[PDB]
Amino acid sequence: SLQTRKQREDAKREAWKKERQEKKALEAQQDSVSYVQAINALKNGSFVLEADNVVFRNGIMRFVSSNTNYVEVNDGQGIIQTAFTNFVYNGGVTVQGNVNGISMRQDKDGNVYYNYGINGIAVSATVSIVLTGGTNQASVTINPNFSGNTLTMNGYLVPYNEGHHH
Amino acid sequence: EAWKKERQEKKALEAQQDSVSYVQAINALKNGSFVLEADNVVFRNGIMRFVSSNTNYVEVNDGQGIIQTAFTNFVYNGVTVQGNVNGISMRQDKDGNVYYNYGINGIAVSATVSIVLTGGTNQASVTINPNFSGNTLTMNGYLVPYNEG
Repeated sequence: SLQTRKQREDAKREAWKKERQEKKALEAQQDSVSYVQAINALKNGSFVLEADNVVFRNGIMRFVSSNTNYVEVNDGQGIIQTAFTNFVYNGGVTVQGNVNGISMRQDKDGNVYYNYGINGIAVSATVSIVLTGGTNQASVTINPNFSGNTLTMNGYLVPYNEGHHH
Repeated sequence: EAWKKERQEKKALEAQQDSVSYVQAINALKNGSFVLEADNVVFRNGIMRFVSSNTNYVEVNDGQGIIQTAFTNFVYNGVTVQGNVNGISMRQDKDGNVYYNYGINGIAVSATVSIVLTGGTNQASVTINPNFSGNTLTMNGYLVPYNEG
């Protein structure tokens, strides 16, 4: 009937907007899992931010591969790797060295503010990470040689993993 | 040599699509008819959040503009800013990056907007200053012609 034909669309509206839109409450729990993993990675000082995009001080943003743009802290040692030269968009720099001056703060919404310095051979930097609460989505701002905030990496904060990483 | 030579060719095909998208972006900004669909949003307090491009965007068409975001008062923890587009500046640097600025004047609401388009691509960053507050919000994503998005 016409009646059964329309009853099998109105029950489909109660299924498409319920089961296939349950990937918002489940994705929230997934983001919660990644959050706790990011918190614990920061606490244990063994983490990497895998950059999805990079924003320069001239306002340029570029989407990016996380294999060649990352920020890593592991075993008291820290790496800043980017594919740009002096943190300008227009083979870059590897700021590797000792991690010092670590502070970790948390707001009322569980957003985490993780700050530290890197003592390198050629260049030094202060690093500022903001982790979004209930997610592993994080922003890393890098200030090289006290010159000013120059480069921001936006991406995913994960535990350091001998496997994936390098 | 085996795997890492075919992957270099598929990079160059993407680098040709990027250049095509750049000309389309540049014409869209010039015509005052464009949309930037946000992939992620960066807030004043340094929070960034990856978002859906249908609930976070900027569009300008036919002398009118809208800023739509899912976040109340432009803070992470949903505003609509609609109005008339005025004071347009469009400049290019030597590397071909485009700097597109304008204001939005609406009903008891205003915003200034700064767009940086990355040369050779359609990747762009849009920075929003609502009601002279400096409670800034930046949207990062892709800038397309208004009818394409």
